[PDB]
Amino acid sequence: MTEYKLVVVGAGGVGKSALTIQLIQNHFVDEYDPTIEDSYRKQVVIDGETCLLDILDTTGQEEYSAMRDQYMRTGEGFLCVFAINNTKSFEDIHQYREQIKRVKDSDDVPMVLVGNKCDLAARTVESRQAQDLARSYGIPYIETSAKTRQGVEDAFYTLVREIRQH
Ligand SMILES: Nc1nc2c(ncn2[C@@H]2O[C@H](COP(=O)(O)OP(=O)(O)NP(=O)(O)O)[C@@H](O)[C@H]2O)c(=O)[nH]1
Ligand SMILES: [Mg+2]
Repeated sequence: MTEYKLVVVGAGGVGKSALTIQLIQNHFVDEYDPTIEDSYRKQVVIDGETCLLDILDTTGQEEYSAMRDQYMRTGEGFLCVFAINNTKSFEDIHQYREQIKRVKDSDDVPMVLVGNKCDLAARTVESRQAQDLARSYGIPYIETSAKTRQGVEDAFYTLVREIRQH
């Protein structure tokens, strides 16, 4: 069947795993559990199409920046995740976007900019400036909460549709 190779990238602790685990396992992991590299394959139906989501849940640890190239080449679509209460993770987005572009020899890679943790009231990244960023990349901006599940399916399914339109 059609498979979509999705990759979730971003600074440590933004909720990359929490987002993936909500989507695949319908619950919120509220605990400390840094990722090395986890893969999730799940058969779903999206807009009537039987397909396989092949999701790579990556690490934010900057020491492994050199090992990102290999999985970025293979990924068809990318969630670039920051947390709306972590300004540094939003500044870090640019470095992820640029490495993906460099490694993919592409400046129109399927990609969604994801503002996660939108359940938290203590926001430090205004939605408008994240939206301004996504507009300058030419990609959708979606806010999510892995805790409440708000926007989660939206972010992943939009990414799949970005791949279908590429
Ligand atoms: N309130 C709230 N907390 C969240 C949300 N997503 C993740 N968290 C919490 O934030 C922490 C980090 O989440 P995690 O998913 O492990 O982050 P990560 O980006 O995978 N980290 P790593 O890069 O090390 O693998 C955890 O305590 C998690 O429960 C969210 O949407 N809302
Ligand atoms: Mg993780």
